[PDB]
Amino acid sequence: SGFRKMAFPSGKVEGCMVQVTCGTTTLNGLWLDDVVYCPRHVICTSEDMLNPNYEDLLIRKSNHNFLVQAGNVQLRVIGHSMQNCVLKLKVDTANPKTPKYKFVRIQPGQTFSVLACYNGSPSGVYQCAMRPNFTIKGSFLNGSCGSVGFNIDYDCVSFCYMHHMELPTGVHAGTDLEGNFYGPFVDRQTAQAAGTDTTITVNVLAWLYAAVINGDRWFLNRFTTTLNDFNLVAMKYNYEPLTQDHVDILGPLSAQTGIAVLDMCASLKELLQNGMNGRTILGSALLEDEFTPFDVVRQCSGVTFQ
Amino acid sequence: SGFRKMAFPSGKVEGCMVQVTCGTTTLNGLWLDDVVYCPRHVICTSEDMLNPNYEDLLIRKSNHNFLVQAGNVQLRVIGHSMQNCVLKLKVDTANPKTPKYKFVRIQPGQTFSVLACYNGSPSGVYQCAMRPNFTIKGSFLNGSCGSVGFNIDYDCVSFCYMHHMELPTGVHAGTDLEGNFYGPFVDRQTAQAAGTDTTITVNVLAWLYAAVINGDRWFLNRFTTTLNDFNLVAMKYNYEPLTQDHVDILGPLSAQTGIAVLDMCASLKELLQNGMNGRTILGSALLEDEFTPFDVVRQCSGVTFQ
Ligand SMILES: *[C@](O)(C(N)=O)[C@H](CC1CCC1)NC(=O)[C@@H]1[C@@H]2[C@H](CN1C(=O)[C@@H](NC(=O)NC(C)(C)C)C(C)(C)C)C2(C)C
Ligand SMILES: *[C@](O)(C(N)=O)[C@H](CC1CCC1)NC(=O)[C@@H]1[C@@H]2[C@H](CN1C(=O)[C@@H](NC(=O)NC(C)(C)C)C(C)(C)C)C2(C)C
Repeated sequence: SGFRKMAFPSGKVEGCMVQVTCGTTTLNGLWLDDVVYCPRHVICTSEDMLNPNYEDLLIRKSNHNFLVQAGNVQLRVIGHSMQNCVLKLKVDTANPKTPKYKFVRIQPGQTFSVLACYNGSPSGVYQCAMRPNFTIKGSFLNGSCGSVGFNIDYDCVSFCYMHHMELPTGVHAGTDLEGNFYGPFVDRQTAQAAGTDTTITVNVLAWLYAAVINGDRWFLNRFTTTLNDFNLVAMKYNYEPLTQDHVDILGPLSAQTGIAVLDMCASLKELLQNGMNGRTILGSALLEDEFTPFDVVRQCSGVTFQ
Repeated sequence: SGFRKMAFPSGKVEGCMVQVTCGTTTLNGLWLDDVVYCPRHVICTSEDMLNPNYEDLLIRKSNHNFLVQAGNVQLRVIGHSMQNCVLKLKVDTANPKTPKYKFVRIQPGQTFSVLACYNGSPSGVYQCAMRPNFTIKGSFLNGSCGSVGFNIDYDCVSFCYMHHMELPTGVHAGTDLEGNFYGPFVDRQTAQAAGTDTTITVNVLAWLYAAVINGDRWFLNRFTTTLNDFNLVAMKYNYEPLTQDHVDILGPLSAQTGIAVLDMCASLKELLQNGMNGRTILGSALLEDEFTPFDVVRQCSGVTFQ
């Protein structure tokens, strides 16, 4: 029993972090096989940031301008290239700690673990969600660039995020491991709009199910509702619309608790219209939306990983 | 920028988890050098739990009754002993992945990372605090026993907790790595009282400092207070008294923000007396007490570990 914001074990990713230096800038790289991946603005100076021409900036860098370093051992770059917003440094030594891995571009509302690193060295791990506006609410300081988000599927690490930049309200933007940004962001220091952040309704429902599984039942009411009627209310409190897929995804949690999804929607409806009047649910005084239905099943049934 | 409930990287602890089986029971062990550590009630059957006599139960176990297993490799027990509530299984193979480590008994209010495991395999990592009543609010299912809490100091893992048991309200009790319980709990299935849980005031203050460092300043008021006057109010909302030590510990956070501790106490005072009126602080609608001043410094300045 119990419910906690839980990250994946980070052992398999720790051995893949190196330190990348180009002239003055130092940040983190991801070393898999004989390739190191890092944000391409490592080739920028502070002034270049306002309006970088990456092609032109890259023209005047040779392999020997890139200092790659795994612990005290020192790797040498035999080739570099730009793939979108990431730089791929080809090195002379395949990582002997390369795990089984994939690169995946995740969808908004999915969650993942971030291993925050500085100078190629792990500092900490936490779980976060891709917000519907394609930002994340992370914890990143200067030097954290190149830190990666990941999931695990048994033995296979799925890399999905690389950290690049911060936006005014302490929210964070980055790319997938192919260098494509999530959202409309670009890697330069010029004013940029993030859209409105909405609440991931299906995640809220899964967390309400986790509450119930852990005996926190007071919000369970006696009403029901329809999917169209719920969405009419959710959309006014800035919530994602619920679809029949979402209902199907919640099936396992609905079947374990004996509470139908539409019944749960009616309880959520009331929580949005009346607030929570001072109680908490699973120790929280807000509705939590950074647990997917999979995260809840995994945590409330004990899925392990190699 | 940003503030997250952050766990230590778990790589160095993952390689120390094994699976321990005795007759019917299977749980987790901690394998360091040639010793495996596990909860001693692994030698119990479901019936023995109501009133185990561990000495007598242990009398009828020999080395070959204990199946220890690291992945697919299979270790053999050449000796067993009971140290308080833990069992120390002497094995024939020193763990080649033993990190530099210590055993520490932590004090209430300190935080640590838990690597929740099942069948000797890491499932996830999260951060928690030793509550003032010597429980933790974790996330543990059947099979999680033997999972360990730890901190890191650069290269040295400090093991501080081993999970044993759950109490009615989904709170958890366990031992240090020498087998002594935290709190007055004993390892048998008989009614047992946990005391009242109080709020760790110095942790709340450090989190308020983290708020301010991250620009969340609305609760900063124009009043001040005295340590005796604050404690008179804190003690009525079930808060730990603040001492001059606590003030000294907060010095680094006070110096970074320019807000004196007593001034911060006056803001906290008002938050306890008026509630937070609907806003949030660092995304939370409750006062958070599971960040030590050290956790805040570490996260808001970027301490890394080997
Ligand atoms: C990494 O590059 C690093 N070296 O660690 C760094 C990390 C961030 C998180 C704390 C600083 N990222 C940048 O410096 C990033 C690079 C320039 C400027 N960057 C920013 O994140 C800036 N944000 C910003 O300009 N935001 C908008 C575009 C105005 C919304 C900072 C002001 C935070 C430095 C580039 C290429 C975007
Ligand atoms: C571990 O032993 C395991 N094998 O994983 C197990 C983990 C807990 C967390 C989910 C079950 N612990 C126990 O089974 C533990 C062992 C018996 C009974 N235990 C309990 O935790 C019981 N709690 C309990 O009796 N609580 C009090 C004492 C009434 C407050 C359960 C009812 C949860 C099984 C012993 C030796 C205490």
